Amino acid sequence: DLPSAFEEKAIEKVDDLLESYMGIRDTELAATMVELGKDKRNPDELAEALDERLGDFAFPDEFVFDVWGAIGDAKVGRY
Repeated sequence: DLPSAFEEKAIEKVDDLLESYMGIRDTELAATMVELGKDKRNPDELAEALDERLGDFAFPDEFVFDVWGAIGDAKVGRY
């Protein structure tokens, strides 16, 4: 339950990207990296954040950039 379109679409899209790239999904994990990218205004830092905290997963740059993109879209209101 989040009363913001940003988080909803971003979690949604990260979840989409997860099934697309990894072939698995974890909408909670998605929310985690969304919460991180909500704070992060830098793709570079998003990558670092993912590597540092969620380095247990292997994130391709493509995925990170798409996650950044989706979060970015939602945080600018690009729907």
